[PDB]
Amino acid sequence: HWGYGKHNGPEHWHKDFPIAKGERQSPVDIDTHTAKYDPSLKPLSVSYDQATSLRILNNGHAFNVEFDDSQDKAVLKGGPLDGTYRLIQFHFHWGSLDGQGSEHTVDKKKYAAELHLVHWNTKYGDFGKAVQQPDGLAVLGIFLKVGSAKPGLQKVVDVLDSIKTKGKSADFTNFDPRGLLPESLDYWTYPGSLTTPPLLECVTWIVLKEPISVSSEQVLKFRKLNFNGEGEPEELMVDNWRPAQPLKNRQIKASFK
Ligand SMILES: O=C(O)c1cccnc1
Ligand SMILES: [Zn+2]
Repeated sequence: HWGYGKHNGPEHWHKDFPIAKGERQSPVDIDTHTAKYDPSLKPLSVSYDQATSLRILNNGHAFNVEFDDSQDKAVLKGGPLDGTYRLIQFHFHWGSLDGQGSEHTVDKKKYAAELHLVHWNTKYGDFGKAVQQPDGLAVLGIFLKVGSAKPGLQKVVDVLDSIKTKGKSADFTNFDPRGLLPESLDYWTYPGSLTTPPLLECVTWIVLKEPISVSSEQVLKFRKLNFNGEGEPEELMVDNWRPAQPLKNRQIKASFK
């Protein structure tokens, strides 16, 4: 099945998921000079104060920190969105080296990693229904560069040794996702897709302009994870990013000049 290797990587995904070659695939290169400022875009509203994290899981492709999404506890609103989008999980994509790892690029620049906070439109009732809708999801993407440590990330880093291999999960309560956010909520936005199979075209992407800095030690611990299950041959979980896809008939809008 699909993955990030030579024989099952992103260039192969279209054979099982034909939408891989669709009209609104993600990620994309964000050309900052051709994005258009849209003064009518509203400020993002990130309401994470009541977030209830549950657990952290290694799913063989990344690790997800999952949240209780059965009430409006951690929601994204405003910006380009109509309605209320609930946080269900966040995860990262990262590289084998600091010069790569992000999915979106900025003027072709790759960051060391990229955080995805995945939210779904409450009007569709559950995540499964939402991914079937063109406005079903809102993913907040945040770039990571290597520099100073991010204190709010360290609790994630420290639990990774308990979910080294595919299928392992651990309790991960009381984690505050606000500790992963940059100062500025200035953003780019465009319509796109999940960046892993099933690659469904259901996402309003909101990519923050300002990266967060993480330490080399922090991203090194991401790179010690494994794609494989326990007792299978060890393959480090690195370079779990899909490269930029054609923009096609889309315009990236910016909340800022
Ligand atoms: O690509 C993603 O972020 C994704 C794919 C499937 C399910 N949830 C998220
Ligand atoms: Zn992702």
